[PDB]
Amino acid sequence: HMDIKKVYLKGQEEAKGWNKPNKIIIHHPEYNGSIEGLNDIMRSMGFYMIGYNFYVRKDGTVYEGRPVWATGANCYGHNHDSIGVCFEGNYDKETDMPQEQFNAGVELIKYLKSKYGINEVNGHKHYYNTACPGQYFPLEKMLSCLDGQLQQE
Ligand SMILES: N[C@@H](CCC(=O)O)C(=O)O
Ligand code: NA
Ligand SMILES: [Zn+2]
Repeated sequence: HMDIKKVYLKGQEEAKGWNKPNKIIIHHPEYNGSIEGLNDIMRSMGFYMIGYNFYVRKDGTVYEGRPVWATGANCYGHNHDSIGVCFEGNYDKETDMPQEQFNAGVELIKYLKSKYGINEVNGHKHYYNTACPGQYFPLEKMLSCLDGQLQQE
């Protein structure tokens, strides 16, 4: 399977709780930089570690964040039923997702759909009063790549 990079995240020793995911929730953080930076930023605002389970970089590199076995902090009301996938950038201002990042996102979500037997994938905005993952995020195109069987519909 694809390379999922494993790095030490301050706070990951405090992972606890439970999660039975039946959905994948797509996010942006309005942030460019390393997963370590994002982890440290979220630890400054009441998270023990990064709220997201995976981070997909502009160059298509994928990092493991919060363990999926642990209680999540990616979406209010969905901490025990979801996988949070974050895409590097600010897609409320950035008009163009690099194709390397888009393809890595589809690869990761297909792999997770396979491992967890998950149907439902959508933007944060589907589940909560937010613009996340941003007005310019190619969300319908990405969901199109994930539902190939729809071409025979
Ligand atoms: N510190 C908790 C979140 C608590 C909260 O958001 O109120 C966590 O990182 O899982
Ligand atoms: Na880690
Ligand atoms: Zn979000």
